[PDB]
Amino acid sequence: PMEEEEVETFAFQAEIAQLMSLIINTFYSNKEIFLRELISNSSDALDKIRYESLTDPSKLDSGKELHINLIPNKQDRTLTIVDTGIGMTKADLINNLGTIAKSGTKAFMEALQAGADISMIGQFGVGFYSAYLVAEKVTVITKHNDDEQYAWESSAGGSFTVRTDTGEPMGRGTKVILHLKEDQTEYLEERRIKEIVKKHSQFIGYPITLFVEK
Ligand SMILES: COc1c(C)cnc(Cn2cnc3c(Cl)nc(N)nc32)c1C
Ligand SMILES: [Mg+2]
Ligand SMILES: [Mg+2]
Repeated sequence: PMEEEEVETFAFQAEIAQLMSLIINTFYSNKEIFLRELISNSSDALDKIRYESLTDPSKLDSGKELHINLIPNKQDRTLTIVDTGIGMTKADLINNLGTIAKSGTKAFMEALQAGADISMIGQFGVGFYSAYLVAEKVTVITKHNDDEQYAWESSAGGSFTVRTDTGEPMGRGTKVILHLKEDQTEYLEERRIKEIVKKHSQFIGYPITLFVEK
């Protein structure tokens, strides 16, 4: 039907849709780097809210805790990365994030078509899109102090959606929910997540807590 006035559909910027298709279809085995890139993004988000609060302590009224949580769910086949950083506004989700990423995306594609491999995506500032190395659908729940709670979602293919979230309020931060591909379930294992974290994302300025399944 798609007669839901609460859900809006947008097309990715041409360069970004291209990058996503390239990431999805390239044969690349070193997929674990996706978790490092997302943990780096959360650390950046937490640095920003911590820095803003030095001049305005009321920015932490929405939560003093500053941490990162990793939550595998074997039943739903999802790996969720939660942080209490600055969050994202509606403008960020629709306009600003893609605009700021245009230049880095183009450059990254040149590097790839030259020699560089996918693991350097973070050097171009577009590491988030490495999530689709392992995820067929990505759902992002976010809350910025200056806006409402929103839900961003995309299964690639050139389009993404944005709606006002109706679920549990978070207070402030971001939840990245990775709906994992059938053959990428190794990233729901506790020993595997530990290895990847200790490898790269290890000197992070905030506590990283792994939720073990029951
Ligand atoms: C909506 O999904 C994203 C898109 C399409 C592009 N980049 C980022 C990374 N990213 C940007 N700001 C972010 C903040 Cl405040 N936090 C986190 N954890 N990631 C962020 C995200 C999450
Ligand atoms: Mg595609
Ligand atoms: Mg906690």
